Amino acid sequence: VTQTMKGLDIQKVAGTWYSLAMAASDISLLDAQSAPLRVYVEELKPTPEGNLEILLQKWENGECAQKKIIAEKTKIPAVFKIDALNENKVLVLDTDYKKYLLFCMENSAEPEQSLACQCLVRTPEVDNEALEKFDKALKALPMHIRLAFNPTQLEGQCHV
Ligand SMILES: [Cl-]
Ligand SMILES: [N+]
Ligand SMILES: [N+]
Ligand SMILES: [N+]
Ligand SMILES: [N+]
Ligand SMILES: [N+]
Ligand SMILES: [N+]
Ligand SMILES: [N+]
Ligand SMILES: [N+]
Ligand code: NA
Repeated sequence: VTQTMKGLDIQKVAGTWYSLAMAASDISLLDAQSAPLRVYVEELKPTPEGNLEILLQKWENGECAQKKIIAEKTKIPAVFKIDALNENKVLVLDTDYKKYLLFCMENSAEPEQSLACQCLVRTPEVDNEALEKFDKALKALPMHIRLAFNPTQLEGQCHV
């Protein structure tokens, strides 16, 4: 049920990103700042072997904490394997490289109980084109929670 970006060129995604919007299949995955998938991307770091480090922040004990997820390449440039956040896959749905990137995380063993997707932007501003693409990509996905952040939140501590 999940699109992939064909021919993703990972080298072109390196840098800071901001989580502009996120949505999940289960409310509890994103409900409250403590939710397990309430993670805010800070940076994408493609590696020399073509794997991807995903640097995130999350609230922990009243502080914005860092978490690094190692995502390992597969035969499809846009799909990476992980072992974090109870997930086992990262899918890059679409990117223009220069402005936005859409991705989802899930666990193959139960996507309906694990799907979370994000709209990332390079600059901490609302990009309505990117949000339109995100919402279109998600149109037929079974999301039950959706959040979209404003520039103050993007400049805040862990999106507050
Ligand atoms: Cl957690
Ligand atoms: N490239
Ligand atoms: N759910
Ligand atoms: N919250
Ligand atoms: N990959
Ligand atoms: N996992
Ligand atoms: N697109
Ligand atoms: N591009
Ligand atoms: N926009
Ligand atoms: Na980087």
